[PDB]
Amino acid sequence: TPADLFSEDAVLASLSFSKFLKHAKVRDWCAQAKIQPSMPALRMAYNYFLFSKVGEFIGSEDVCNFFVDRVFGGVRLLDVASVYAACSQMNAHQRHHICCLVERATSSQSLNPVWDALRDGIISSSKFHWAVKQQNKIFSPPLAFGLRCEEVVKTLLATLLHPDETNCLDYGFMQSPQNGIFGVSLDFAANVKTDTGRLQFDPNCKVYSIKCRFKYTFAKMECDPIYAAYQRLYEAPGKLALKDFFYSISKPAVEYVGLGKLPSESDYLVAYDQEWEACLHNLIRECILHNSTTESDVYVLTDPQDTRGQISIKARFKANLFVNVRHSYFYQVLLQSSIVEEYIGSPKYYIATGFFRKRGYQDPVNCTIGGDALDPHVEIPTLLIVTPVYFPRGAKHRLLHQAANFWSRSAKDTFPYIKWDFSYLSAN
RNA sequence: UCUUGAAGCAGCUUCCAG
Repeated sequence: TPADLFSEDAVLASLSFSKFLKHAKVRDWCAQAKIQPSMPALRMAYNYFLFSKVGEFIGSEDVCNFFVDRVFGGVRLLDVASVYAACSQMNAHQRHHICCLVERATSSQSLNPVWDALRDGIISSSKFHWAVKQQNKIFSPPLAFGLRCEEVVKTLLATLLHPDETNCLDYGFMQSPQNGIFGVSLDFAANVKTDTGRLQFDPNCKVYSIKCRFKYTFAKMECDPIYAAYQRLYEAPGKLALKDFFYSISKPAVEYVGLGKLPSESDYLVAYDQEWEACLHNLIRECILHNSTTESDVYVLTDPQDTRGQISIKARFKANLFVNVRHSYFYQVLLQSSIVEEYIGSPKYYIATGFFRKRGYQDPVNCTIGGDALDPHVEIPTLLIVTPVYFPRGAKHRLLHQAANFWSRSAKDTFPYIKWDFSYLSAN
């Protein structure tokens, strides 16, 4: 059914910013000579019509209450023109407040179809690398990672790394209040504070990017090459034991780089030290300089077959493994770091990677990750590698610019009728 | 039917060769 956001009444995902901009009423509005739509003003306007329809259904009508009782001055504005004019008059504290309400309204990581309509027309953390590469879209007119990976590694971080600090597992969609052309979601964040007032980001916190490599998913069999390397690591955890574990497969997660000699889009980890030898250019060089100092944190998890189901840190050590600044993950965490900074006005960012093993017949049915239980269908976690990510300001600014120009070019090509005013956007 | 090329959201997936 044709989902109309200007009406008075799956199909919830078809309430896009693309559908809003392509709509006849908006098309007739842009047709006037005086009309020069700016960003984030049009995005903020779209956010009203989206929540005037979805808001009542999804329970909380807080987004529209702020828009009407503080942005429209009690008036329940109905037409595009009035809503845009009121939205263009919004101050930064007001745009930020709407963005937070939207984030709390979409606090269900990836189960609401609102999330689907919200992502469209925005450069998301995942999609960021593609946008900076300038490759083809932004405007478009399964759980084999959520349950199987994210959940497991999240619980691992929640109960083993930060079981003392107050943490937040599920974050909503964080649209950029400064531009409205960027939007991220946080996998996990630890040591967070709450107002009165909802959640608030503190520069003394750690934001995690939960990703995991099932390349190393081995089976407890004498023959198995990965299992052989893991056993050596389990009863002797160290820098050298990790090297055997990583080079136990044909396409490894670690890569050797000469004198900062440039890596490849192979994987997320990279090592510059001798012991790991196995067999825009300038922007890459600037990033390598910043990431080659802080070591990766490696967690060897206890075997539930040996520790009566209780998975905990058997041993923890440091590895000279750094983030691949060419790989997607770096750019994904870059965009996320940029929006966190915006919602503030710094937190430490990391890539938490899980390493597993197949569940055997002799493995306990009921397993516990510190305090909370593990699903009997999912694979057993054996290792956790926490990699710090550092972003040089100059490089971060240069990249966000390239992506913004790509958004500017695509939005002007996809929507020819809209007399876009990117002079207002030029600030961010 | 597998491993070595390449390509994209994590494993798979999409085009090959031998």
